[PDB]
Amino acid sequence: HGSVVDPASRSYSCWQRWGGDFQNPAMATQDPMCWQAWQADPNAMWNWNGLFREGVAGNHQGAIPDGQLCSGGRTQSGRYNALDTVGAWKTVPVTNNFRVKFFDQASHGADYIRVYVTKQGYNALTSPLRWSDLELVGQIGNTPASQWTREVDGVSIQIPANAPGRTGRHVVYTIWQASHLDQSYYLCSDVDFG
Ligand SMILES: [Cu+2]
Repeated sequence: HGSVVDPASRSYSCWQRWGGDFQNPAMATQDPMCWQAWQADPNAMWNWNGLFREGVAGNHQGAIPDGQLCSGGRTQSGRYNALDTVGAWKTVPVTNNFRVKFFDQASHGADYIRVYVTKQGYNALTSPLRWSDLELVGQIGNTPASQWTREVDGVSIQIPANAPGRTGRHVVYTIWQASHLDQSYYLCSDVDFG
């Protein structure tokens, strides 16, 4: 149980920034994407740590149709479906060589963590996220929990990523295959390469 916390994933970002004031009506204009998410199902944010499928057997693209990447293929009876909405999700700034910080509360380890970034030309404001929009730009292999960095209430690890040629708004897609079970997590993070 965990997520990409920097650059924060869509659910982690909406939880971190609005969890303390999640019924603030100002959200409808200040952050329309978090507003539609909180209105559709607040548990997508309260359960930010649980965006997983089970039994995928490594066939991530088979299990996750285009336009459903950010909800993990509408996993868990649609809890995270509002993360698939197209629009002006809040970004954080990154550089072309950047680091993805993954936080795991449960110390499951990883069989692998893969980091993809959208290709220049993809428009996150207008277009559903497709597998063909993504390029693999960072990856770690089998990494038992004993090798992750100690945190309060879990462990973390940084995955280097290099996305040459990107400028402006993009999406990072991180796939964590946990080691305790065939359980896989699917994290979209909105970023701006400057
Ligand atoms: Cu877990």
